[PDB]
Amino acid sequence: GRRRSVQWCAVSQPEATKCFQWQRNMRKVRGPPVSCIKRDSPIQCIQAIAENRADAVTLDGGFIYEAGLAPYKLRPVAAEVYGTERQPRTHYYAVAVVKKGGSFQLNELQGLKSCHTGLRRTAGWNVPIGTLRPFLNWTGPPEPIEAAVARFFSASCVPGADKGQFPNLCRLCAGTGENKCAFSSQEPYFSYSGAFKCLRDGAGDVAFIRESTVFEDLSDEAERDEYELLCPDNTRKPVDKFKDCHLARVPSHAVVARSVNGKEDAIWNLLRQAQEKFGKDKSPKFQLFGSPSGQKDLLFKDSAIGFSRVPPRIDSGLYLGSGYFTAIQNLRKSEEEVAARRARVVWCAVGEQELRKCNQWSGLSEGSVTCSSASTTEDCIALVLKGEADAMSLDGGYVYTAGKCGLVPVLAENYKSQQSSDPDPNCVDRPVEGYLAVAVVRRSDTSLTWNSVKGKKSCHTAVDRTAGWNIPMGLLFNQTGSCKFDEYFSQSCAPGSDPRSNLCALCIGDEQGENKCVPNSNERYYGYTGAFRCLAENAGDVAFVKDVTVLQNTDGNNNEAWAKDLKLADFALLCLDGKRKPVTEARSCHLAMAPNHAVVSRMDKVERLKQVLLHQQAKFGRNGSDCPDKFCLFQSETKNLLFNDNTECLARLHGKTTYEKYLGPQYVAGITNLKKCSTSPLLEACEFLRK
Ligand SMILES: [Cl-]
Ligand SMILES: [Cl-]
Repeated sequence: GRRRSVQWCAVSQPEATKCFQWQRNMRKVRGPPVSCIKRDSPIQCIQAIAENRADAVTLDGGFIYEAGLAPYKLRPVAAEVYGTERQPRTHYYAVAVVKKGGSFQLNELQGLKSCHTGLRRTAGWNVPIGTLRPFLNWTGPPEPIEAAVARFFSASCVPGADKGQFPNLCRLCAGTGENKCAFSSQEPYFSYSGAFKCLRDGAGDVAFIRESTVFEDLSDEAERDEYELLCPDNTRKPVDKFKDCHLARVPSHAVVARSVNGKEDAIWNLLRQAQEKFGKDKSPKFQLFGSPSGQKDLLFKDSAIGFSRVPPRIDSGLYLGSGYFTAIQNLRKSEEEVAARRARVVWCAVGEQELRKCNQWSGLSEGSVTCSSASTTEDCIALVLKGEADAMSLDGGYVYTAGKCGLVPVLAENYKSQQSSDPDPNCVDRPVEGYLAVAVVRRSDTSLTWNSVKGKKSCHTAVDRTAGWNIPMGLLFNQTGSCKFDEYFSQSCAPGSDPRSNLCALCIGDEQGENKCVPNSNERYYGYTGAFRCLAENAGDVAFVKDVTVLQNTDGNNNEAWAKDLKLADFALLCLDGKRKPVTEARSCHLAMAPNHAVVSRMDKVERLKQVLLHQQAKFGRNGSDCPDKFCLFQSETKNLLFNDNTECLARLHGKTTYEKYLGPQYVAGITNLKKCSTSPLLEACEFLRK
């Protein structure tokens, strides 16, 4: 192959015909060319694109899933946009609606009565029943789900269900005579309005519908407070909290392409152009969105009004979201895979050394903890979003991002009250107090102060971390108002930065010079320890770390040759008033306070993760029965792997159960403004998915 044209795949003769029109008109107006191939089915178009016989095709959620699998590995590159300009819909939410009053939760549905939009529909069946799979007592695909579902609810309306085999599923349906349980408007409990009316009517205890149906069928904003949602965390909430309380986010159909040499640029150019010429109400000569009489949704849905470009970080799993993703997954898995995956905790390790420690923990954990790994923190967060991993300990900076992505904090790393402090048997309930971010210098140059730090050489733990980045660059940002972070300092090591930039100039990679500036421990200047090393080995002039870092690495507290001979007295802190103080005085000479690192997860895993963690820490923590004679969760000899080495225990949050509450408005205000200057791939991905 290797042409200039985008080759589109059609799944029908009618579609093929519209494609040829398209091609005709693009050549007419001198826009990017589009060519056409035809197949008999969506999966045939997915094969063709994988095999380079085509480039693009529009798919729904179910086919986006299949397309992401091997041996296809396609990804969404552009989404359909619905609604109107200034009211565009890029998705909706599968929510569970019950009446105001009850106290039963998502986990206590067994025996109740249910209203569904219809058999094998997304919101009404695929998502709810995939979510409830673990409770469902279902052998596996060998036997039909309907049988188990019928054995779970006492009665349901599920339009289209086989009233012969599964009469229970049809009991509450309102159709007359043989139209009872019909997959059609002749059954009043059909589709979104139907199943909701089925709830309103007292027929059912729960309706599995989409968020918009409530405000659309409900005329007054007082009718709606008689209804709430069931959340995956097993709470209830009002109907307008769907953004935070939903079974699934159902995304718009998307154009998919291959992840390797997808021609994504050509495809987007095409769609952008086509949309501007033949988009909605742009030309009587040809209509991108619109089908001839008798036809519907050829190539694109007739209700589309344009396209949104999918951020590059986003693959099929991320596009669909953990709720949707895992529900589809659950419907294909055995009861064994599903019970096992449910009970196990998948930690995400960042880099090879963390994975090694994790795998050690795993081995001792009595099956309750397993490992996955990625090469960056953001890559781990995406694994958790996809349900391929469950948990990890994050810097406050990453807690923010994880939070925008819909993750929640679970427990916090508790540090000792002061550097000088006795053991506290009630650590687990001792409220976190944060730690001090400091700027550390060598003592030699007495002329260096906070006021002369700009234009010098800097050592940072990593981009987007709190003490290493957000705090110092935030401070600098106030004073100068510039978003030119790569110009604050002449040269830096700031892992996670562009390897070309000045920001990576001082980083040294691993022993072979590989992995320069990668934000994991392969980079020897990474993290608290690495940033301090960058200063001690004289690469940088200032290190942005925490106050305990210098302690942990001087006066023989670190074994490594570079650190063994370092004395406390050879380092100073830069105070914001231009003074210099000894490191023992950080309390009165720090940049700012920083929030404790926290363990984050998905809502669905929170309770299980708590239980496993408190157990594991009872065994391997500082008061550990198996620590140190077997294994210590909170030790890595000045390496801070998985957790910070100065963690006393993992402690409860005392209601501070969202990232906003845990970090505080102040902190969140500050990062928010920071992010104006620039953002990360995952941050952009997650704002897209919540747009
Ligand atoms: Cl639906
Ligand atoms: Cl940091």
